[PDB]
Amino acid sequence: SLGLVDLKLFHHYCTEVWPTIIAVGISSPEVWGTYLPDLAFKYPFLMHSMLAFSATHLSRTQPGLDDYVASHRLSALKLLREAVLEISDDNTDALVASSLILIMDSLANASNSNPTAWIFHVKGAVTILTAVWPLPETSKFYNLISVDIVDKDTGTITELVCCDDDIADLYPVDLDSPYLITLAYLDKLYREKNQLDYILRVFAFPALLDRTFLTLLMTGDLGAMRIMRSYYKLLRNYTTEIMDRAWFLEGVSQVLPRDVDDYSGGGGMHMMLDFLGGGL
Amino acid sequence: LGLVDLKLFHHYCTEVWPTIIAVGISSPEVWGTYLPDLAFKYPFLMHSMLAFSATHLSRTQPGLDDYVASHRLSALKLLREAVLEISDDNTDALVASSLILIMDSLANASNSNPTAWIFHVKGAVTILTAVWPLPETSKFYNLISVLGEIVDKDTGTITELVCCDDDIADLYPVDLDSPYLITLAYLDKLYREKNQLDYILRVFAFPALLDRTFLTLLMTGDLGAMRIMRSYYKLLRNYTTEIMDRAWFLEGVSQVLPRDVDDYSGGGGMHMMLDFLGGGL
Ligand SMILES: CC(C)[C@@H](C)/C=C/[C@@H](C)[C@H]1CC[C@H]2C3=CC=C4C[C@@H](O)CC[C@]4(C)[C@H]3CC[C@]12C
Ligand SMILES: CC(C)[C@@H](C)/C=C/[C@@H](C)[C@H]1CC[C@H]2C3=CC=C4C[C@@H](O)CC[C@]4(C)[C@H]3CC[C@]12C
Repeated sequence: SLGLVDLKLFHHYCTEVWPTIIAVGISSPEVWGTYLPDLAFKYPFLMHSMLAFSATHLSRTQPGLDDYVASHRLSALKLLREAVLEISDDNTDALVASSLILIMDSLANASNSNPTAWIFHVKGAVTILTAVWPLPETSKFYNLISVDIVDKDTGTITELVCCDDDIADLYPVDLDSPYLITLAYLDKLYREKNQLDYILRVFAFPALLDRTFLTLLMTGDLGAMRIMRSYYKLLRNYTTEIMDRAWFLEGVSQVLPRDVDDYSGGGGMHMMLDFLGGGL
Repeated sequence: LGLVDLKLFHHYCTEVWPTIIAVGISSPEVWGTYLPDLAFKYPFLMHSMLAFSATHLSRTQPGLDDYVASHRLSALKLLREAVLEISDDNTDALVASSLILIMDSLANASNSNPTAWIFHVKGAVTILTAVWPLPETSKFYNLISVLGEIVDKDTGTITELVCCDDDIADLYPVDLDSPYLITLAYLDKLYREKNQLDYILRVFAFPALLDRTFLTLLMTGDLGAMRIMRSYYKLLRNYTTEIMDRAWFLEGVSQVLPRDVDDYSGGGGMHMMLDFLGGGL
């Protein structure tokens, strides 16, 4: 059930929006400019994500679209949360796709805005992504990850270039460690900053933690939490440095504090819970 | 409108207008940027465009017969309502849904179609007639239009032409006092531009850009004017069959345009003329 302004919003995407996605350092003009729009006709959930996104961008020059943005994001979150209950295999790329769009769009819509609303939308997208990962290798979206150096001359990580002084206490780490996988993931992603789709790898990281680590993290374990603070230093610094490059990362410095203790919704432990957790 | 309407606007932008350019038309800026943008300001242009692209998608996807017909009449209705209040701001909107509706009508006239495609074309033509002359500032100005060189410089008369020479010998010498001079020069110049870009659109606009003197003269059934239009008809018909092989929406137009106008499925040649020319005042 749509109007004339939706045709325009979709024209605004195929026309102007997705070139800006490519421009910040994403790959595949074919997925973003061809595959997505086609999938959108099949999955209302991705369609509502795409329209909300392009109306957020249009809000930049055309006035009067604040309710489109708001209303479309909501439908997208709703349809997206309902869609996760029944995951098929033909709707998997469409979910991944709308998840990433909802992330870009929520970071763009973080005016300050509590930040509970933007955080809540991102949460949904993290739960959808967590849900569908791992992706078949058949997925055109199976380059939002990385392959997987750590451990040397004693068979236990002794040094990581990713942060080195941020997890020292943990050093050294056994191959048995539950922290191993994440640390390798995180370090390997870090030595990948000068490459295409880095922004999307950085984006997907919280959803691609192994369940062991994650279930461990939600108990508030200190090692894991220290580990994630390293991811956070990477995310925040990568984001605030490219604000001029990406229109939708603008003002992200104002919504992501330096010290997680300064989280506006509570404490660091609260800032983890607002971002992680699906809905069983 | 709904989701199909969106997929359709999307279809236009991805596959319909590149085929318009491909036939021998210039300015991709008008057909893929200017029009879509105007389509948002003017619902009559919008319906024209969704009907066109659904006609083009109809060739493969089935079930849009309803879509094609619904958007085509609605465009006519608003287009026809829109000629009563022309402005300089909606004039290119009007020109462009005229040519769209013209192409969409040629694509929808069948192996043996009736008078519906023609009805629409008549509407397109009468809009066109009402907005011409376009201001030179219009983007469509060079796209749909275009003297002494037709005259023989040693006799002072139109001793001979290309294109219609055998067809209208009886008319010769044509003096500059004649009311057939502007049309004959226009037709000769139209022939003197075939390999050039936008020829199809010049050929298309010709009936709407006759001067009123000639036209009012033609609607009285005057034999001279009329023989002349038969020359335009030989040119329109002759071009469409060769480029029917190179353009999807001119397919089967020979089945609907007879070599003898006397074989008009609706009447005599004077009826074929009346069903294409004429307006609402
Ligand atoms: C914006 C998109 C990319 C989504 C996916 C990322 C959100 C970030 C801000 C979220 C994802 C995981 C969250 C996260 C996980 C774990 C902890 C450990 C805790 O002791 C302090 C908060 C902290 C560190 C939080 C901070 C906020 C994080 C880093
Ligand atoms: C298809 C689009 C391009 C529209 C504009 C053109 C329609 C054509 C087929 C119409 C336009 C003018 C019509 C036309 C005008 C005048 C006469 C004179 C008459 O004694 C015989 C019919 C005849 C020759 C008709 C035949 C059909 C014509 C040539």
